[PDB]
Amino acid sequence: VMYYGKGDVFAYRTYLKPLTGVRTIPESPFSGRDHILFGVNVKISVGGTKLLTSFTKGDNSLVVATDSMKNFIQKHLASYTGTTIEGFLEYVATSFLKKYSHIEKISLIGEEIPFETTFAVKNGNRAASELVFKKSRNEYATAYLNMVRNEDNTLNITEQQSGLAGLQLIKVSGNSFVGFIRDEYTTLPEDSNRPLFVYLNIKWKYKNTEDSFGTNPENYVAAEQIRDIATSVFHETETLSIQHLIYLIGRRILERFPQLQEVYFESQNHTWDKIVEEIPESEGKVYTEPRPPYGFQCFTVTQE
Amino acid sequence: VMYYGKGDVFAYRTYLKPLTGVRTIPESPFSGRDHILFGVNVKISVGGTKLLTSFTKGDNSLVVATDSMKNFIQKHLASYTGTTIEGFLEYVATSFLKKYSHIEKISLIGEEIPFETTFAVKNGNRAASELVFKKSRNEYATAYLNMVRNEDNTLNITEQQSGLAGLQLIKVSGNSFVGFIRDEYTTLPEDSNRPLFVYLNIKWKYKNTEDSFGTNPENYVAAEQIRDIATSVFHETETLSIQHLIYLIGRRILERFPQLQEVYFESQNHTWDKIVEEIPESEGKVYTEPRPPYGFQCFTVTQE
Amino acid sequence: VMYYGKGDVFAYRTYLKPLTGVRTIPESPFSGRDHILFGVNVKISVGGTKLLTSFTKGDNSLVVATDSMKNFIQKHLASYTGTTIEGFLEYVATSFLKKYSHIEKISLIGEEIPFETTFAVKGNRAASELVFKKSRNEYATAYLNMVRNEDNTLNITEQQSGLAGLQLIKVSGNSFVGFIRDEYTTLPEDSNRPLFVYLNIKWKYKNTEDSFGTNPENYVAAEQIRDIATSVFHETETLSIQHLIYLIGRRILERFPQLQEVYFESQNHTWDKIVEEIPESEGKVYTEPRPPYGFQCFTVTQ
Amino acid sequence: VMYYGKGDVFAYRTYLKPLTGVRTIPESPFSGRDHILFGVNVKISVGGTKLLTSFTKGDNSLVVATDSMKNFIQKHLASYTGTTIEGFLEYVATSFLKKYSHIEKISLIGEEIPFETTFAVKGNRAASELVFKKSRNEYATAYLNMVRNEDNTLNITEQQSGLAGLQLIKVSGNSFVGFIRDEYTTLPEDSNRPLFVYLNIKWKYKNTEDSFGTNPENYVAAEQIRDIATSVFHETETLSIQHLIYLIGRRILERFPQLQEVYFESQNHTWDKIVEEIPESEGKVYTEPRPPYGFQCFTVTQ
Ligand SMILES: O=c1[nH]c(=O)c2nn[nH]c2[nH]1
Ligand SMILES: O=c1[nH]c(=O)c2nn[nH]c2[nH]1
Ligand SMILES: O=c1[nH]c(=O)c2nn[nH]c2[nH]1
Ligand SMILES: O=c1[nH]c(=O)c2nn[nH]c2[nH]1
Repeated sequence: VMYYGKGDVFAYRTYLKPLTGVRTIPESPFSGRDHILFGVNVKISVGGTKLLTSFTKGDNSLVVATDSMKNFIQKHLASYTGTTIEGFLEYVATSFLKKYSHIEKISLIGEEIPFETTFAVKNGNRAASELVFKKSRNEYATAYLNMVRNEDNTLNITEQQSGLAGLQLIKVSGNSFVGFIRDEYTTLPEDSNRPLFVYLNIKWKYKNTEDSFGTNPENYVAAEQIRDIATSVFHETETLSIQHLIYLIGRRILERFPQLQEVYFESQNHTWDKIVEEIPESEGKVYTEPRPPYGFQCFTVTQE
Repeated sequence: VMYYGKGDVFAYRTYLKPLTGVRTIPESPFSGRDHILFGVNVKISVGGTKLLTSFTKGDNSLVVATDSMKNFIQKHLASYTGTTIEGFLEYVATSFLKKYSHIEKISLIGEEIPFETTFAVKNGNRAASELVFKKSRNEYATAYLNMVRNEDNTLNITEQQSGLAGLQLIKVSGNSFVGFIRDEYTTLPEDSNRPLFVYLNIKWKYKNTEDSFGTNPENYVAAEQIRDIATSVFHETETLSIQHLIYLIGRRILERFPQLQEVYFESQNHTWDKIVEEIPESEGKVYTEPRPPYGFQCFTVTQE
Repeated sequence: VMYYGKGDVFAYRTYLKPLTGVRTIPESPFSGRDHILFGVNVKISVGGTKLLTSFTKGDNSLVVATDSMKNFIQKHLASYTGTTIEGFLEYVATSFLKKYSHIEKISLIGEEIPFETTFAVKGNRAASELVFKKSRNEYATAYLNMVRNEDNTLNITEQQSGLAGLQLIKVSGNSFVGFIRDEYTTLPEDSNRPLFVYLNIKWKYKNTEDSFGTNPENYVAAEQIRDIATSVFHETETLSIQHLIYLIGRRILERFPQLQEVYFESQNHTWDKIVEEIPESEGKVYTEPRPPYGFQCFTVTQ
Repeated sequence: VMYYGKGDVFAYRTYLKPLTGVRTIPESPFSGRDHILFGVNVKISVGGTKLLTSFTKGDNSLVVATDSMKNFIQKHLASYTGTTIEGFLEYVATSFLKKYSHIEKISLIGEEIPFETTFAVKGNRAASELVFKKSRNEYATAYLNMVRNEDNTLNITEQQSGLAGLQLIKVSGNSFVGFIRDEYTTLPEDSNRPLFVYLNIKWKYKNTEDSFGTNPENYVAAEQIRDIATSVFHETETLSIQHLIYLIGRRILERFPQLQEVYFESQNHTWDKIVEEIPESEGKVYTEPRPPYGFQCFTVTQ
């Protein structure tokens, strides 16, 4: 292994070209992105056999300073004329390999820094502000791209993946976990109605990488729409386990987006412990935080 | 000083009585709370001279175990028939002093664990789910209460405060910071148009503590409404500093809510560093995260 | 309330004047600080009635920029000729009030950023004078409040030193029994628990000048306080955290008669026991509890 | 991809069999572990084609509950008769595959929860056998993957030990010069910087059984790796982080010929210099940089 790079390259751009012309799905009102504020946290990794002596000999002649990579990324956000994080990464990657001919491979991660709208009164009505936004620490979109330089100096994308990270959903009823193995290691009671709390990280891969860029936006798959599929399927489903749930979410995603090749889930179980089961004259209960150990699932659904 | 207690007492209640009948303000659509899910993180502190020997002699005869306080809090959330965190704290406090006659003082903090609604398709339309909610790590409501037992065994509230914590707002334009002291310690340039980014913690105190409880809900001041005042005033104001902004927010709060005695602000400055000032054929710019040192302000506005 | 300031002012200085000549105590090997690397995280807050219109009118005429406060602190760390965080806070506070006549009050917090020695071979193995390890464990703290009086004199109104983030577990020799059992009590009595405490310990001096280090025989080092706490924890068959922190405070006040008080903020993080008995062993297995934690706050006075 | 499991399985055992008889090296005083307190945080992941219908149909018939995996790990820590996290992972993995015939693959991570000795007076000052300090600094790690073959035999396919979270700063004797200067370069060359690195160091054995501790002469302790890194950092006039980690890896492989490779994940956290020159002193003042950090990933092979 031989790579080096720069992480936590925060970059905030105002007035990026808006994303419009997307194709809708029943589960989601998503219709585009205004891009008054477009925030991204980028990580860049680069490799190439010509870098060996920077490790073995202390020779920095072919070292692009990691600080310079930060400058590169931030200056390219200013010149980017596209509309997606996925497209931004392609722009940075192609540009970097063109600039630095001794680099053979580049890997990029971009994570959305999401902002929400806020209310303001002006001119007699209350409406969403075009100026004031709220920083969100909830779920966020992600993108990943790897690009290589070939022997003939052409550049190729070798892997692309988009995602939604940090979605935390609790369904208060309509979930069971029963029928699992009861042996000398089992102390978990069967539960026919639990308040399932899942953390979800959902990643998708396109059949055609061009569709990830937003250039023909009707082919773009938006993290917002993926979120809304997840919440809809969770609601609709009498869940039998998290495994059961995430397969159903993945199937719905692939049905709604035939341009996707596969969808990958990282889920965690954070369901609360029950403290009070019955409340007089109420359907309510009281729960509390569990001990730290958490269940998790890793699972891919493919169009095949 | 002599106190002991329990922190991080998480408690989640389903189907609390809903909060309705509130009085509206222009800056906010807030009209109540459904309370399908009501989450609170409670901290309890207790004191009393009768506790001295638990420290000086190792005598636990009068020690309520901190673990038992956790049970007390969680069981009282199940029996609580009110509609606010402020009212819950009063219920816990009164109940605890009634149970434990050698305790002279109790202090409670309750912090909302907020959940947001999600979309689901069912029966032919998409609508907000009554079952699936999204855990939010953004701003949250707070409450504080201190209660004492007097010589005649009556109980009195000695301080009450409500709040909104963790509000993070960025206004992209329409802010200046100019005209400050320029001396041998000054390297900050004057800026006539900066993207001010503030973190805000806003706390209010009522003229009449009864108004905090929700029993006559038209007198309750909701953290949601306070949030919306903050965003509205930020939008409306050509800010001259954070100090300037927070005074204006506080004045608007006291004007909208004449039942409040005062409002207290803890603000922090997290404004980004500018990297690209001019983008061809655009009003956009690029910014990045600053170094760690952050400005802060602490400021009270009173009805007087 | 009306103040403003700057937080997370990190400042790292190399080769501060060494802290030497400290009175050593039985519990601790501490005898000074080399100060090859001196790291502090400073928070400054200032007030004055003349600041009112910066809030009420947007008038920045009398605003020292918080960014400039950052520069002030970092440049004063470069010119500081003393040997403690406590003395550094006094230097900053006096300098700031002397510079800015419209400021009536200043409050400072300084938190050590601690670095530990590491081994190098140079031959034989010894502590390096160049390579240090950044520690995210316990750290020293200092607090100072200073005011300008009506007669233009300056006065320290509050001073407090401390040790923060000490996390100690004693595997045996601790009990928690005899507490109230009623409808809300589910906790079992335990005659031998592995008490795990977090400790924040703060102390005040009878004479504020003893905090500065200028006469090092009267300086109380956070390193010595740590080693008193572990020594007392070891020696004591504890009956509660309450019981332990009282005895730690008594020992501190006995070792350091120049101190007026010691204040504790403790938390309980004791593990849940999962396996009570292991064939042919003294040992047991435990695991992390649910999040709710007990805490205690207590002052011992000289 | 199809697996599931349990993370943050904390398990604390008292009086594990001590690790003794380790080969000591010049760079490190390490000679074993008392194991009065042994803490590990375990993550388990399992797979098998027979798990498919638990996803596709909601059939829990063949689901070992993740909660039960937690119980499995904690109870096996109570019955473990060995002396390392690496050997504990092997015990859990073999036991789990022997118990659950429908599981084809298991992957384990174990992370040390480290505890440091403290002083007590008992008389004279000495290390306590009862009171320990929880450390949030560097910690040992272990990784193991085991599979069931077509012929029902079990095989370790992957094993890796490590040291995580080592944060080291060298105040002088580091340079970063000679790198590419073009339209995107603003970083100044620096012939004497206080290089601050975070290090995660991982190693693989030629023979997986040397990882278990069963013959302690062949065991490579994370404590020894730490002290090699600080020793090499001290000795080296570094020319980059790249240059440093290569030399640390070379030294590790020379000291431990039983190792097949060492892998590094490094990050740069060097401070920004604020004051270049201090009257009549060697010293300087620095402060924390903006968030973006450099990193390096590199493998050295025996
Ligand atoms: O949904 C669940 N899947 C699981 O595998 C599991 N194990 N314990 N609880 C669980 N819940
Ligand atoms: O709004 C601000 N207030 C301040 O006091 C300040 N100081 N630096 N920047 C600042 N911005
Ligand atoms: O030392 C303790 N003090 C307490 O007050 C307490 N309550 N539960 N456990 C406890 N342990
Ligand atoms: O050691 C370093 N290696 C690098 O690649 C680098 N880039 N900026 N600073 C650096 N320091």
